[PDB]
Amino acid sequence: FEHATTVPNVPGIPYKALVERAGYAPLNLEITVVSSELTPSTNKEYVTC
Amino acid sequence: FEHATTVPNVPGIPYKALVERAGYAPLNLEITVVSSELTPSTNKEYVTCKFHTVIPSPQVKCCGSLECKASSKADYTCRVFGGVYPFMWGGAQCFCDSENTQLSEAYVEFAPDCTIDHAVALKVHTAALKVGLRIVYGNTTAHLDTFVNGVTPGSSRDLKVIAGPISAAFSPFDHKVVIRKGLVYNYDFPEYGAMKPGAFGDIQASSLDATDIVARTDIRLLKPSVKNIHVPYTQAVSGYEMWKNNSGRPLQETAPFGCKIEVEPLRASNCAYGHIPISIDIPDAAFVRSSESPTILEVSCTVADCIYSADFGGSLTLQYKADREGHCPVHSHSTTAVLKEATTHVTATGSITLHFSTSSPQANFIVSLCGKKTTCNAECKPPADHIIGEPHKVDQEFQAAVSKTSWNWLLALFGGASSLIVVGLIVLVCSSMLINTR
Amino acid sequence: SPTILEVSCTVADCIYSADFGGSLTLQYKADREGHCPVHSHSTTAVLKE
Ligand SMILES: *[C@@H]1O[C@H](CO)[C@@H](O)[C@H](O)[C@H]1NC(C)=O
Repeated sequence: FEHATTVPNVPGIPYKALVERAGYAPLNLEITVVSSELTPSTNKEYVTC
Repeated sequence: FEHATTVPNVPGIPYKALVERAGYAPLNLEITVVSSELTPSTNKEYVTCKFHTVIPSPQVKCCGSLECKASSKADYTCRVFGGVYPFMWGGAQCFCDSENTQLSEAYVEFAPDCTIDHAVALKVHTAALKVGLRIVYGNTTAHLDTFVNGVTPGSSRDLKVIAGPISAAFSPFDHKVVIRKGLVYNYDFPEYGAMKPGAFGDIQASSLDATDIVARTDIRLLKPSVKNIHVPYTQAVSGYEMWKNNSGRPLQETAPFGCKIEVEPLRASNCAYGHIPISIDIPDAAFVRSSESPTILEVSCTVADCIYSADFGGSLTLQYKADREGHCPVHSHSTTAVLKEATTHVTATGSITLHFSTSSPQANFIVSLCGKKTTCNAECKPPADHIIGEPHKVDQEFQAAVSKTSWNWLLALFGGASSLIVVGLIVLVCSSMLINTR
Repeated sequence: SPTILEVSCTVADCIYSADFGGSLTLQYKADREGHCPVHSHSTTAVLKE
């Protein structure tokens, strides 16, 4: 079942929802962002000291 | 007690009814069509296969005449040639220089492999339906094999079941049928003797071992123009092979109503079409008096998560406070929703769950529990899955198939139009009375 | 899935904060014993369980 929702980007804070397919029982679904990783592409120019 | 009802002809899909007999308690009764056989009466017209077209050894008579008589062989073609001079391995075969005579003969016969690779032509008359019925009443099962003509009783002797005529006679077979190796085709074959070369039915016989074989394969015996002894013959192709190359698809793949065709008596099996009126003379011993059935003092139906679907998508709970522990028949009194369970157990108090399948968007049917009737009310959601592997247990109505919200909207708009009409006519009535008074 | 014949929520000592502050009790009657998804259908209040 394709279910689309929106979660916050806060680490922790479980986001809870029900997926409710018609013929079947409501099903719990929570998504938690355990960690996040902004990794930019870095190009090395030089080293100084 | 006699009970007359109408069941669908679909295989499976139990039809459930509640026989109510005065003071003899409600009796559950479900009928399942476990099998169906549409068996027409078939008359064998002929058999056919490839022909062998055997050419006998030529006869030569030199300085003489060699006219030939008629023969009873299948498509016997004989022709006399008067200018021959045959040559075997060893030179000339007779003395006479130019007045020789060769007899060319050519007749067809059944191929050696026609014991399997052959086709049978049948004329098919009207077909009679025979259904296997699993009928359970009370706590007793019964398996019957009933003709659906309308007068023949069932196979079982303890209960009498009479299945009335089908609403619409189907008969998937046309008047002419060809069976080839278990495959059934609706082909318009020629009659016995009204045959044409090249088409299906070049060679015909009553049986494969029959000596009365008739054929009209177009054999032309040409004149021998070579040194060696030869019978130059030309012929049309086998109509069996031509028909086999373009036979199309058999009726095992093109039959309507999901029929499933066999060949040994040539019956169509499990054809879901029409309705069977059925009357059952239930024995009096099956019924029990209403004193021995538990009485439901009060019942309440609460139904949640209803889905109108082919499967049993709805579930309703009956809360009850009866007076004695015992078994009740549970029934749904609508033609749109059907209960899965037909008999439940009843404690002094409690609740029982029941699965039902419906086609209406609204679950506004009446459920009976030892004859005590309650009304359920909910809104049944459309199913999410689109395709299911089992057929629908119920048919689709018009009043049921329109939801209560949509019924409210259409009735509100129609009543608004009618109300403006009524107000207009009332204002004309009042104005006309005022102006004729004045 | 079990079906709920009757449900009613009474909530005591609610307090709007980051912590799960507030206790709502569902009094329920259901025919079959089992396990059940529970959910809050508001984007403002989220359940712990
Ligand atoms: C059929 O037999 C069962 C056996 O469990 C019994 O409970 C039930 O009452 C019987 N039905 C009738 C109609 O007597």
